[PDB]
Amino acid sequence: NVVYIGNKPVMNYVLAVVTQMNGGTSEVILKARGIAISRAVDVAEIVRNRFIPDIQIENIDICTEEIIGNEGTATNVSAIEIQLRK
Amino acid sequence: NVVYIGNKPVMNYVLAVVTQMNGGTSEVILKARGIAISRAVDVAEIVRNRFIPDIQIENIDICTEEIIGNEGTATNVSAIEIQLRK
Repeated sequence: NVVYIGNKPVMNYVLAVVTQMNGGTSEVILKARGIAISRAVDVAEIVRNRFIPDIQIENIDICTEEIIGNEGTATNVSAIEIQLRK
Repeated sequence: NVVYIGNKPVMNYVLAVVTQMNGGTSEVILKARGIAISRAVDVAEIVRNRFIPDIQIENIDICTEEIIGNEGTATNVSAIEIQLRK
């Protein structure tokens, strides 16, 4: 389950998800922070639109998390969680 | 009561939202496509965390919109919808 979207190409994450669900896994949750947020929405839509029609988007949550940014100091980021179920 | 979120500074949008919701309008829909998706979630979080603690996130939808270029070029863009309510 749980697939963290980062700075790798969207397709890499799309392939991760798909492999997992073709392999039998029923649920994956996409997690992303900040700028990767739009890329997580991208992974969800591509997987549904091109690979696993059937896939249900169960529940989407957003929150705020705290991380230490590139400058060395604490900072708050938006985050998203997308529950995929086949 | 629908706000389109693009590439303007985040606070521009936050302003528009808060003003509206404090001055009556009890429901508002955030909408964005592509990378603005990130800005859109930020706006929501900044509102719910900094300005109107009470606010409720009614519903988040995602989908793919298709747009046509001047020349005929069809593009699939990811898109999001965030319903807020006080």
